[PDB]
Amino acid sequence: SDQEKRKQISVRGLAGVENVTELKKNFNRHLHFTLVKDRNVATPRDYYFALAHTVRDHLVGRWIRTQQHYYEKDPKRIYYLSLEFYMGRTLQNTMVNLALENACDEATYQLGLDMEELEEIEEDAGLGNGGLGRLAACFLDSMATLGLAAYGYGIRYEFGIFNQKICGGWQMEEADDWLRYGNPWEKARPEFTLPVHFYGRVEHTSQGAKWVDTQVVLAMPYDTPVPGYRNNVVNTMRLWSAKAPNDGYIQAVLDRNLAENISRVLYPNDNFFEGKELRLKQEYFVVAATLQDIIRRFKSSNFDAFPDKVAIQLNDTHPSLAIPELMRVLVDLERLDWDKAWEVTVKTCAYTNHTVLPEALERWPVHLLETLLPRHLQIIYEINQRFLNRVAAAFPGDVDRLRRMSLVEEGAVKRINMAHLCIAGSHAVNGVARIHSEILKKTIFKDFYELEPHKFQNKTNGITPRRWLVLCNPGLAEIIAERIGEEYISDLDQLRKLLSYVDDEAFIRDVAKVKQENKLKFAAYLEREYKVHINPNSLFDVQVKRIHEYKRQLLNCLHVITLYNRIKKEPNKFVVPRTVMIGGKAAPGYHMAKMIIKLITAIGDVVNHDPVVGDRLRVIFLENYRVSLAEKVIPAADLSEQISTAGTEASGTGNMKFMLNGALTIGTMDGANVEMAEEAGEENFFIFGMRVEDVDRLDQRGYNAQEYYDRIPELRQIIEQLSSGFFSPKQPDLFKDIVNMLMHHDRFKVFADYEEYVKCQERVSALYKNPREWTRMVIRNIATSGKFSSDRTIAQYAREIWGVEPSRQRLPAPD
Amino acid sequence: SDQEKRKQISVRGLAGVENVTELKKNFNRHLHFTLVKDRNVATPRDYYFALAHTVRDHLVGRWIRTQQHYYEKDPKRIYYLSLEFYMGRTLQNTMVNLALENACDEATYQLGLDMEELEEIEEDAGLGNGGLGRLAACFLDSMATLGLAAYGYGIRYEFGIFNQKICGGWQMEEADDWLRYGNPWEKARPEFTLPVHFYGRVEHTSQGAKWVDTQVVLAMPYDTPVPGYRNNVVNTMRLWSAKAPNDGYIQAVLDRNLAENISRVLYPNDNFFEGKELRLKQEYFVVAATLQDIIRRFKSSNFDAFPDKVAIQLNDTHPSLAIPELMRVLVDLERLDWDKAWEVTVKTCAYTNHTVLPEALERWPVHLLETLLPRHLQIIYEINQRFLNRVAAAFPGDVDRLRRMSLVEEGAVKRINMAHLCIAGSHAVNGVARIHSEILKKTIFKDFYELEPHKFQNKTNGITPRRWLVLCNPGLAEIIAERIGEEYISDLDQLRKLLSYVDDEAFIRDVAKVKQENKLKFAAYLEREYKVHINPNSLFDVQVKRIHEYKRQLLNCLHVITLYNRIKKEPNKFVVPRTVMIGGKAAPGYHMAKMIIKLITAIGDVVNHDPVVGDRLRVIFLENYRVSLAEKVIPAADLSEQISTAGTEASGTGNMKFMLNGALTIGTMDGANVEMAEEAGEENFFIFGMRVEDVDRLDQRGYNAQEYYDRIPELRQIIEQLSSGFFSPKQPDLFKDIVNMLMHHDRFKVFADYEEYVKCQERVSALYKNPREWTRMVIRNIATSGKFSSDRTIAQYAREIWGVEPSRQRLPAPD
Ligand SMILES: O=C(N[C@@H](Cc1ccc(F)cc1)C(=O)N1CCC(O)CC1)c1cc2cc(Cl)ccc2[nH]1
Ligand SMILES: O=C(N[C@@H](Cc1ccc(F)cc1)C(=O)N1CCC(O)CC1)c1cc2cc(Cl)ccc2[nH]1
Ligand SMILES: *Cc1c(COP(=O)(O)O)cnc(C)c1O
Ligand SMILES: *Cc1c(COP(=O)(O)O)cnc(C)c1O
Ligand SMILES: OC[C@H]1O[C@H](O)[C@H](O)[C@@H](O)[C@@H]1O
Ligand SMILES: OC[C@H]1O[C@H](O)[C@H](O)[C@@H](O)[C@@H]1O
Repeated sequence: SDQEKRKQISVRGLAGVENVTELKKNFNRHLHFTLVKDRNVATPRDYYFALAHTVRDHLVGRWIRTQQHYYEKDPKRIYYLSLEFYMGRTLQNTMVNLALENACDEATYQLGLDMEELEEIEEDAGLGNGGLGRLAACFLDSMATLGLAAYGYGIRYEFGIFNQKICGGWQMEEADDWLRYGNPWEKARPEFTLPVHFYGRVEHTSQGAKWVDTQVVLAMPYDTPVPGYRNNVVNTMRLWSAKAPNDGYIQAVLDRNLAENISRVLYPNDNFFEGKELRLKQEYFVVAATLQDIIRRFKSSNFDAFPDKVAIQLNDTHPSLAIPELMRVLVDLERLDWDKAWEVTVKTCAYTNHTVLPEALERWPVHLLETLLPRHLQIIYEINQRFLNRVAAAFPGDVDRLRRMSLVEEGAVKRINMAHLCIAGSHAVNGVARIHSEILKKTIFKDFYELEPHKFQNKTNGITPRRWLVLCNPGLAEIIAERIGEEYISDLDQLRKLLSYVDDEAFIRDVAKVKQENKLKFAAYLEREYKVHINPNSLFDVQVKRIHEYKRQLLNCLHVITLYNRIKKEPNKFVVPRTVMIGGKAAPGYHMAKMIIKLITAIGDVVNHDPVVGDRLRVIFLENYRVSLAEKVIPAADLSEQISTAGTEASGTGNMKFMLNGALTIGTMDGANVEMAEEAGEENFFIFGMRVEDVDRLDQRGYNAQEYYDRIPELRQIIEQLSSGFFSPKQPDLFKDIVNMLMHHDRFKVFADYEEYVKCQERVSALYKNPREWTRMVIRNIATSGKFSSDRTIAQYAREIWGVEPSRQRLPAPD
Repeated sequence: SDQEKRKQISVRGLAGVENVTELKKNFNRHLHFTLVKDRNVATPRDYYFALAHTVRDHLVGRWIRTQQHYYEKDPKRIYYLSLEFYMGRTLQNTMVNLALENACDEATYQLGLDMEELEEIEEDAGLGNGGLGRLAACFLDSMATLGLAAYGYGIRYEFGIFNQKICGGWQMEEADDWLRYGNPWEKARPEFTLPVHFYGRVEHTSQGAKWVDTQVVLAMPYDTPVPGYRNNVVNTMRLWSAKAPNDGYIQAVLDRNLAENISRVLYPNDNFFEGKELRLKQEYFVVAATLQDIIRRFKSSNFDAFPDKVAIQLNDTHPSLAIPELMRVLVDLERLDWDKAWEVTVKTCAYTNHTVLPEALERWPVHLLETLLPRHLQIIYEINQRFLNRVAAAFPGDVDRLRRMSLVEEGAVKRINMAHLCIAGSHAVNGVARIHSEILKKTIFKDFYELEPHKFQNKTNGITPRRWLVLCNPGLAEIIAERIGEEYISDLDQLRKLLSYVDDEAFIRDVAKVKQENKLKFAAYLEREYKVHINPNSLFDVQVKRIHEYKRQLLNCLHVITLYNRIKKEPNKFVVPRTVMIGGKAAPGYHMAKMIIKLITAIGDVVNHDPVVGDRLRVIFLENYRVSLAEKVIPAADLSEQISTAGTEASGTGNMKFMLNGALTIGTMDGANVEMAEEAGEENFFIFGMRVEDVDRLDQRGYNAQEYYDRIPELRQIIEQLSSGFFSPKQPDLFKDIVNMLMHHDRFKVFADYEEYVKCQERVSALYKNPREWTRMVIRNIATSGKFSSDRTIAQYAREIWGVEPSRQRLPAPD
């Protein structure tokens, strides 16, 4: 067989040029050949798929080319391990990064179809809970845009974050069957399935330890392409799916599902640790399969050069088993000596911390680890012993420090502190905001910082400007481009140039206009899909994020109730109208969080139907908050609420989204809020409340909520209203749990920041009364948000942690 | 929006002409765009998929057109309900019916690929157990070829018939993960999902009965196209998949699998009834979803015309719940009166019986029916009461007949006789071979025949000549075409013309040559994938079918052991060399059937390694017998074994496959064997053993195997060898169960036909010694097999049962 004949098999002239004529042809081809529909039975969903497939074709030509390029060039490869990847919709984002948006628009118009209507049909890819998952998605976009040889590795959950329904004011969870109609963006690779072992036992042979009598679960990869911004670079996100091996009969076949349950559903916990066996299996699963893939890719073009060609970033402690698993492979399978293996491991792994809340920290009981992963538990003990020996050498006689630094936590239930394991086996450990990274060195990891100061870094979070500006706010992106060009899209610092238009009356008018249109649009979307009338001329007060006590949605609730009581007291007095919007999902077993949602809706029940309040105050709970809803509500927001208790929000990222889209911020000196105020100037920020140091003082002396209740009349009245059943007539004591918590067991001191919060809210209302000055402060914000682009964050990881150089060099097009 | 613009959305000029240039282009497009592979990483499996997708495109253009045609013309529609559809591979069959085989061959050659190698990569679609399932597949092909508006409705099992492995001579079952790499021939239709109810209870309202508090399981359809032979007609096979509805949290999501288990696996029972709940659910599932689809299609272009536009064929009693379900819908939902509903039902349904073995008959316990389908059990009782009233009117005072005809079978465990239910609610009941249909009227359904003689018919089975001749035996099809043309392919009766070449020396040489090549090929396939050396010059004695006592593979075993003992007795005597091949799967819990397989391999262990036997005798057990293996071994067979006990094989179809491909038959006067001998002339058939009437005599007086053991020395010796451990040295009494069964509990009288069988086998050996006369008898067989084409069978169903006229009119091509 002449092998020169197989040279015809090329992607050289396939998709055709990116003009309207070829696009319509392919749209048609896909509608008929791919979907087996005709113009008579086709529905809008079918038309949406035909378009997705048409765009996908252009995406694939570049995908194949990018991977060929990396094979030829062999760059250092970056592996981002995360159990979450909150991707959202992919159609629009693909059209924009490939510059096909226009042609697709024209091509769909000539066919008698409306592209915007089609885009709304796409299901959100919700394989994440919130901030942690979305950050991974932003980073993927940025790494592609910066031309890095990066791969995202995670789990392909069959069911992502649940869909939230509100019944009688309460949250109801519904499985998110996001694959029901299929996913055109993923490419299954059954041919690359790998084995993952569980349970079993350890045997010691003359030449080493052997992990035997193990149960096997296969890991099947699904690849999703991730396009960079107009540089023709398409990277890969590989998600693993669990499959049972082929080795009563009927029962035996039905029991296969048991093994496939590993990748069935995403744990809906945000910043909270649940030590369930299934979760541990998910963690080892993603890790074991990923590392095998990494080693084989490494051997296909000894291990001394491993750290030079491989960088493994651990997103939180979820994939922390990668450290002992890498040791297991190198020592048990590759037979390297312990010390060389360890050196390679530390040089390859880096760890990112995302929270300081103690209940969010993973501490796995050893009895669970010894039955499920016996060999890893042995390796962990060894790692521990050698690490503790170093400690003892650096701090002789300090037996207390040894106890505190141990990877093994004593107590009735022995547990492994995964955070300690990550610090010990990583060459770098980073926080996600300046204040958070400092807190890590000053508090929780102080002992580790003293032993190895060089390991601790900071990498302030960011968001991608493509999805969080160009995509969700085309109007804003339009008027900004009409003055400074399109170069900011991949270089956000250029937004700085906008400071020269702070005084231009044309610009001021435009910014205010884009926002009004965004608000008009959002108000329409609300009446259409959730029938209710909000006044588009009111101030849009928005707080959207996962429901959590530390995020203090309750502090927000206290404010709106204060506003209501005020109006009722002096009904004929003028107040700046407000539409307070709060949305977010609560973890299913988080009782307090679910009670907070009920409180929010109970408040709206009273406020929204009080005739004397009128159109002056509306409280709305946005149900099913997700990436696609964030893209709608954020560009329409005037005020962004970032009011977590100082020292609790590691960074936050939603705050940055609001800053980039023309909303002013009211928040505490927490996480990235500190750096945002720093960039825009504290005078262009609505800061309030305790600083981290004040919180420490209060803690030292003791928090007594009663003091505030006794000293603040307005607060007393609110609490009295809550306990009396004012907001729950048929059930007088429905909120007894919330009240009791605020009064006697509030770890986040809501009452302590109440007074400052309200006063601050008053200044917000004062400034909104003056349109031109409000819009001018907004411009001072948008103009200095450049530092919060994920491209900046990634550039820093690359250079300071991974040892690779970014690049905006575009690759050639398929043809 | 101008709706005239949407006229551009057409299949009018898509696939391009069927020439080599366009095919290569599409092959390439699919390899890259569809599979995301390039010529560097692509494997033969990838190349196979690129080709399948290329061929699929041509198949889809016609599919859309055919369905448009039926919409416009609105023919009477035929619905074939079956729980099995043994389809086998689809690539080659599609290329042949579309006449693309050649272009595909040339196009793949110019790309440096070999098409035959690619075809072998396709997985068999094994959604059937054997004869019953394969008949449904043959019928689908025939109905399409005869231009009937027919739809096959079944279940999309995730795992079909298990893969058979032989370990130490024993059968081992391995799940058949046939969807692992995907199925390019199916088109999922999530948009057409329908609800199916289970359990619940019946409430009586003033206006009727209501089935309430039911558990719901969704039914998602997957469509597979079925192309007719070169007539551009593409029909549909719709298979249902079970999906849970979207309404601890983690556990709740994991428990969804419970509902999806309904379509997880095919029960591997052939001609045997297992009353398990899961199986009953599968039966109602396919029925409830199918009938809903049928009603909606009916209303989209009152019920008095239902029987004029709808025909529902029940393949065995598996889908028998269609009768009470149709009544439930018409009476409970559509609110028709009982009598009108009943008339419509009987006029719409027809039932086909496939076996008389009592243990194969479905008799569901009422306690299972009342808890799972309470409303259907009520309807069944009502049907029963009104049917029994008719009986009482026609045969006054005959209380015994009333007991025998009842749909409800008394006893400790009350049961519903589904066969009786089908006869009562169908306008037609048919057997599958002349002798079988007569047995139905004479024995098991005698009471029903006496009440309604007009209901009973016969429809002798057939096989499709496309797959069973053109596809598997191109050489034979070639030489046949070179003398009489290609018109026989869709008109098998024309094979008759071949009787004029019985004396032509050229033809005789050719037929013998095609067979030798087929044998040479099969011998090569055996050494390559199952390393073992058979002599291609020996007589190929083949018996392939499911292992069953009534099929008497044991009678075959007795013969080969006799042959072995004979050789050993007179080693230097000449015998016609033979390669005895036996293959087939045994149901997992069928102990005796699994013991028979072990016996067969034990026999080969001794015979195949006896140096004095040499190349004169080889016993081979063909593992994992399936549709694709049948296509290989059948064309290479010389002698076809169809030796079931007279009166037990309803028809058989494998017998017809062997007849069409040049093998002579040695069998009993059973099932279709009777009609085959009738067509070829009994002198061209090797018939032997008891006739049905002889079996009855023996039964009347009593079967005593000892008599034969006492009177036949050769038989004694065999039994003595078996009990002594001659064939099982390390385990002397391993076959004690088989021996005991043959001696004291043989329901199929193996010993009674032993003597006649051996004598007959001797005549087979005598004729093979004379090549020219052997080949001339073969020609007399091939030439009269025309009557056994499924096109003939379907034509008869259409005209005599469905009321529709066949047609070979070709539809226009897509363009
Ligand atoms: O899914 C894709 N192609 C099909 C091509 C296809 C379709 C049916 C089939 F049977 C085999 C292959 C496929 O490989 N899978 C379909 C689902 C199946 O279970 C596994 C394979 C796909 C191509 C592609 C290109 C890009 Cl750029 C992005 C996502 C993509 N997905
Ligand atoms: O499978 C086909 N097309 C894809 C086209 C496609 C691919 C990916 C996707 F997300 C949506 C649609 C599809 O509709 N399914 C893929 C698997 C998914 O789970 C359900 C839909 C298909 C077209 C076709 C035409 C013919 Cl003639 C025969 C079989 C066929 N199958
Ligand atoms: C950005 C984002 C988050 C993170 O928001 P924070 O306010 O930082 O907690 C959570 N959910 C969604 C859907 C997001 O888009
Ligand atoms: C034709 C066929 C059958 C039916 O064979 P019989 O000898 O009639 O029992 C069974 N299995 C397969 C794979 C077939 O092709
Ligand atoms: O690091 C991304 C996100 O991780 C977690 O969600 C933290 O709670 C949040 O502060 C941070 O912004
Ligand atoms: O009807 C098709 C087939 O059904 C069953 O398998 C019967 O056992 C067989 O005799 C018949 O040929």
